Amino acid sequence: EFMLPKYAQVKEEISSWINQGKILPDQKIPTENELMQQFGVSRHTIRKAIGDLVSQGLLYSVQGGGTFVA
Amino acid sequence: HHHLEVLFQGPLSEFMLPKYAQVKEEISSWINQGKILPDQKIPTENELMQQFGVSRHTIRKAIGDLVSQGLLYSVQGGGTFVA
DNA sequence: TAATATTTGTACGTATGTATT
DNA sequence: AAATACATACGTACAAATATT
Repeated sequence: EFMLPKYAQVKEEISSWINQGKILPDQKIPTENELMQQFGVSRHTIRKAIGDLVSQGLLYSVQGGGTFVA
Repeated sequence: HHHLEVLFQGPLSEFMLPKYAQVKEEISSWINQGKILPDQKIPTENELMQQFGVSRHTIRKAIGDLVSQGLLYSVQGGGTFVA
């Protein structure tokens, strides 16, 4: 099957920006609001995707600052 | 004398942890202390909600972090277990 | 065997707090 | 000082997998 939950598709796409070198280490990804409107999903879904990627070390978050390629 | 677990409140400096972090600390203290063994089931999310006096969201954040650490694993419809 | 209940998973809603810009 | 941005945390509903009856 080809189906993945929405947070997993957001994870895959963000991961693809990294890997592919479109976002370099210590560069900022789009804001939560920006990702929400880009994927047409809730803030919770974005935060789940980002939280997963942070847990596996792909990203880090700075409160009030942004989220960045690690 | 069984039932239920306190966690320190906070609207009121540097002794403080967020609720999900306190729940993480307690659950991980059950492991380590051998109160729960590998492949033994921890309480359900609803039991944890009632016993820590927090939302399902907070319980799921705590457990999610601990699974991410490799301390616990989940089977949906089954339960959550000590790794 | 079939149906129902339980339990975790996904997705979203809303409010408020805190750090950075 | 105000606005922006991530963090914490309360809630809802329904899906999917497992357990129970």
